[PDB]
Amino acid sequence: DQGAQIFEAHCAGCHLNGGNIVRRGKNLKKRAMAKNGYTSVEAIANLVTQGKGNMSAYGDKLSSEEIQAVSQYVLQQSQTDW
Ligand code: HEC
Ligand SMILES: [Cl-]
Ligand SMILES: [Cl-]
Ligand SMILES: [Cl-]
Ligand SMILES: [Cl-]
Ligand code: NA
Ligand code: NA
Ligand code: NA
Ligand code: NA
Repeated sequence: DQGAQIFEAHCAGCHLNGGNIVRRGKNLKKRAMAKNGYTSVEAIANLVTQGKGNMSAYGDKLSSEEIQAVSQYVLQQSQTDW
C-alpha cells in the first residue's frame, strides 16, 4: 500500500499508530479527526499540503499523488480506529 508506505516514511515520526506525540489533542483517531472535520480525503490532503502550526507543509515535499494516497490511508485508518 503506497499510502501506508508514505505514512511510514513521512508521518509516523509524530503519528505512529494514529497518535500525535507533539499535540496530544490533535491525533489521527476517530474522535479528534471527527471533531476537527478531517473526515474526507480533501480535508486531510489540504492540511498535509499546507501544514499547520508545528506540522510542516508537505506540498513541496510529496507529490500531489502521494498526498492523495497518504490522505486516503489516514482517512480509512481514522474511520476504523487504527
Ligand atoms: C511531527 C513533526 C508531525 C509530522 C511528521 C506530521 N504531523 Fe500531522 N500533525 C502534527 C501536529 C503538531 C498537528 C497539529 C496541528 C495543529 O496545530 O492543529 C498535526 C495534525 C495532523 C492532522 C489533524 C489531526 C486532528 O486534527 O485531530 C492530520 C490529519 C495530520 N496531522 C496528518 C499528517 C500526515 C498525513 C503526515 C505525513 C505526511 C503528518 N501529519 C506528519 C505533527 C506532525
Ligand atoms: Cl498502492
Ligand atoms: Cl514514501
Ligand atoms: Cl503543537
Ligand atoms: Cl513548513
Ligand atoms: Na515502509
Ligand atoms: Na505535547
Ligand atoms: Na521540493
Ligand atoms: Na520549506
